[PDB]
Amino acid sequence: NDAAELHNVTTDLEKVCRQLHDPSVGLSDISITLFSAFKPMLAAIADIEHIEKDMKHQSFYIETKLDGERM
DNA sequence: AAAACTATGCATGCTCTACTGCTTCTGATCTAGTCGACC
Ligand SMILES: *OP(=O)(O)OC[C@H]1O[C@@H](n2cnc3c(N)ncnc32)[C@H](O)[C@@H]1O
Ligand SMILES: [Mg+2]
Repeated sequence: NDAAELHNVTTDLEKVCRQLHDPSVGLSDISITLFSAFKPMLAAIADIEHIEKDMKHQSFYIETKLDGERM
C-alpha cells in the first residue's frame, strides 16, 4: 500500500522490498533520512495571467533560474 | 744401377659460419564512433 511513498524518500529498491515484505505490516512514519536520496521537488509551468490565483492571493517569492545540474 | 718406402703439394667433397633480400608480427599513432548522465 505504501511503497511509492517509501521509494520517493529512499530511491532504493532493496529497502522498499525488505522493509515492506509483509503487506499487513506497514511503516509508521516515512521521511527524508540522512544518506538516502530523495526525489527532488519539481516545478510546473505558469501562465502569467493567473499567477496570483496560483499563489492564493498572497505574497510570493521570485528568484532566478540557474542553468546547471541539480544536486 | 734398380726397386721400395715416405714427404709434400694439390684436387676433391662435405660441413659450418656471415650477409643480403622477402615475408610476417608487433607496436605506435590517428581517426571515427558509442555510451552515461545532465540539461
Ligand atoms: O525545466 P525544468 O523542469 O528542468 O526546471 C526545473 C529545474 O530548474 C532548476 N532550477 C534552477 N534554479 C532553481 C530554483 N531556484 N528552484 C528550483 N529549481 C531550480 C533545477 O535543476 C530544477 O530541477
Ligand atoms: Mg537546468
